Amino acid sequence: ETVEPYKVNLSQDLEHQLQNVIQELNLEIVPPPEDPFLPVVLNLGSQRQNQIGVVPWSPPQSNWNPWTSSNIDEGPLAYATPEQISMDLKNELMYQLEQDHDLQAILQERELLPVKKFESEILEAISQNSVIIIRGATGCGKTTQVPQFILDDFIQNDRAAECNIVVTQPRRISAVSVAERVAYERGEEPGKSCGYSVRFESVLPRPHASIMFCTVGVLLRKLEAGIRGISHVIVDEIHERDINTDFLLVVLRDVVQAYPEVRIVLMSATIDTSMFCEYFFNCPIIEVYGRTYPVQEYFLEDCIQMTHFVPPPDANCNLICGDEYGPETRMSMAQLNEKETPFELIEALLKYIETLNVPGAVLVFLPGWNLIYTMQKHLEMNPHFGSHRYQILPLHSQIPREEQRKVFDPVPSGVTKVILSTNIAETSITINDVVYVIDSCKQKVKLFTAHNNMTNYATVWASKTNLEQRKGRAGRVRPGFCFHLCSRARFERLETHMTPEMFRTPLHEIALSIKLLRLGGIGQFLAKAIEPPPLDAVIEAEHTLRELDALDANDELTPLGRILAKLPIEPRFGKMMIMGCIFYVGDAVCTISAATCFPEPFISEGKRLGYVHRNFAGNRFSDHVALLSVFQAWDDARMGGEEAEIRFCEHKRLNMATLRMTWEAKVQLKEILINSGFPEDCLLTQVFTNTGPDNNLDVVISLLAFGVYPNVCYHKEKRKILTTEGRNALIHKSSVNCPFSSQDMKYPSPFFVFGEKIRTRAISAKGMTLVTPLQLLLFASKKVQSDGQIVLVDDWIRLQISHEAAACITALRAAMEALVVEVTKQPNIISQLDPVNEHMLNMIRQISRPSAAGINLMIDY
Ligand SMILES: Nc1ncnc2c1ncn2[C@@H]1O[C@H](COP(=O)(O)OP(=O)(O)O)[C@@H](O)[C@H]1O
Ligand SMILES: [Mg+2]
Repeated sequence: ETVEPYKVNLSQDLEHQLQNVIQELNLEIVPPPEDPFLPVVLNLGSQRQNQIGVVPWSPPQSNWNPWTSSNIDEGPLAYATPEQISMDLKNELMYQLEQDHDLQAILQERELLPVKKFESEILEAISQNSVIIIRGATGCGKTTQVPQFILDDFIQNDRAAECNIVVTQPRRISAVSVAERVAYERGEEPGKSCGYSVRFESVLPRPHASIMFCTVGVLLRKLEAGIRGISHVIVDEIHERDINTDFLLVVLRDVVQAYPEVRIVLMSATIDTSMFCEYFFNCPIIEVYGRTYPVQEYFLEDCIQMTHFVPPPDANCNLICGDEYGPETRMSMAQLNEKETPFELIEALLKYIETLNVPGAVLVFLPGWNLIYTMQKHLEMNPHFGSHRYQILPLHSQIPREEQRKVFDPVPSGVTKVILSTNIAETSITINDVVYVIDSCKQKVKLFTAHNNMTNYATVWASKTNLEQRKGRAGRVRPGFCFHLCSRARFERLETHMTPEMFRTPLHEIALSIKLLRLGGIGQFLAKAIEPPPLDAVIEAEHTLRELDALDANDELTPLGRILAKLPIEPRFGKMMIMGCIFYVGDAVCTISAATCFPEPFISEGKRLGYVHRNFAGNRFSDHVALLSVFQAWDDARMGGEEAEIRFCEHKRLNMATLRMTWEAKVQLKEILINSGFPEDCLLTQVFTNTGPDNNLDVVISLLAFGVYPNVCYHKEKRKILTTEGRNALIHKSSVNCPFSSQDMKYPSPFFVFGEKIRTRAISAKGMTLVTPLQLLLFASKKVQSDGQIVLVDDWIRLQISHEAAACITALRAAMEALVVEVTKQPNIISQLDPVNEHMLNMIRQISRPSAAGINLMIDY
């Protein structure tokens, strides 16, 4: 079935050098076996424990900026008394209201919002109780108004200086957009009374009488200092059950016991909030409601029948169909695959909607950007859905806020607004003048399985709660309609609620947070959660952090673990960054790491890459080198001003926003290493060639192999690769390593590390970089067994290599790990390392070279 052992052509000069270094370091060499039926394993090999602790809290004061977490000295507000600040801010606001007519008009829109009438009740509830829950339908105005109500209360009652609100949002798009919206509602830009703080981007508001919208991750990273100088904490959209939100509620519950002066406000959609109420000591529930219209529901049976639709040529619920429908309806529906969504039926539904002769927008719920793009392309093919008749606007996370705000804009009468949206438009935002809803009844979820390291962006069935919420979006302006694209049988076999993220998400990052914040045991703390995670996930987290040496045997945070907890990326990439610093390639490795948090900068449109994009790869057969190369080129082109940058990006077909955000992310990652004590000169930008000899890039590739482990694969032919599991898989179309057409690629090595192992119809390897066999042994393997002439790597691939070489390379890995520990104890030692460590690093540098494994990337053969 599987392939023969790969020939590894290693020179004796290098084989000796390896043995000499291992001699010099005096590392324990696992000797060869006597009989070849004895596979010998070449692999080689504290503070006191806590119990529990609470995050400290303190209220706002005048000489303290809670967003920058520092004193105010230089400014005039260092001495300024609270009363002065309060009165000045009040007078400023009063003057603005009487002068600005556009602001008056905006305030008048605010007063018509359903939540307005509950202003008094909400404010009293907050003042009387440490914790409250505000429950109400989506579109009432919980998110935008409640923080303002609270702030304007403190302003207008001459105590503006005692008000600092933190507002948490599950999404990045929400934290930014809400801040922009609230600012506009107060006649400001973000920076004055409102601000935002997400990962790798922030606009901090003023120190006094200010609202800070943020993601939960940002807030948690700041809590090691404490919740210093905050009057209110608003946790929004709790019903979505974001894992970080659920986690925060655990922390906040401990806070309100020890510090009952703080105010917590939980805000929720129309769901059963018993859980949350009971969790927070039977806190009050303030109900919020407004204008609602009855919405007529339809299902796939109904939709097919009234459109007379006919398609092309769990159990299948499209086979099941009641006998109060036509024979054509049964026959037609039975041809539809449930695992697909019927794009042509949606097209038909749009055409049916305009025969009703009632003008209004159509909100179409689709799982991900792919099915939005596919639906969008489908429509614009047909001339009927053109500029004269239709305004088709996509709404997902990965488009500029320029285009996102267009969904709220009105349209000329005669044109119908169609929004192709994700679940963002389910409970988090409310698009206006929506009369019709087409619902796919799907969700998009990350399902990660640790055993095989498989990522699945799975399209899954939504809950009854989801379908009811999506149905509710149609009836805010007038009686609406909702077209569910699931069978009436399927509806019955839907779960009532989605699985919360706490049940199905890796917990290693939350585990690091727990230890950073000194909240006690990982298992102990997560047991107190509203709905605790499964045991295996906790064990998996503990296992992951032990492998990295983030935790010691006592499960206490090591110096290395402290750095990984501070870095807002995957811990494994954090460690790779640290290794990069040791090798003086920290900038490149920080660039690689940053880019994992954002979309691909290449605008490929889901196709194979063209000439321009592939050239960036050089002769390295690497998507990561391509990334680094576009950053080198982009940074050069950016020298000549903003317009020169734009032209470069749209000439090279690059997403300029992605490159900018990634750069800024890199700067902040570097910032945190500097503070942790890493020297400046191991994090400098370093020019590199992607074609010629370059040992700096060699090391990056070696370090990349560590980061993405255990994503390794072996090329057979065309696009077929073998995974770690043993199963076969495809090269992703995006890759520079994907054959452009017929001409097969002559890879100098069959081994590739890669970013994601994606589950779809088949196993796909995305973001692929070629590595040599030596790099495989060094950084892209845990377990290796030698019989004398053949080596077995992680019980999936075999190599024909010297025993001594394999054991020496495995010893280097152990030596490097030992140094990483020593370095994290005292990071500044990389400035001047003793000769023996430099000898170890130099040998790894040599092993990272293509020529080390008898490869020459110059001669394409
Ligand atoms: N960017 C925006 N443009 C136009 N209207 C908006 C925008 N953001 C929010 N709104 C409107 O503000 C109102 C309240 O929305 P929001 O505060 O998000 O409600 P909730 O969180 O209670 O569901 C709604 O009518 C919504 O359409
Ligand atoms: Mg809301």
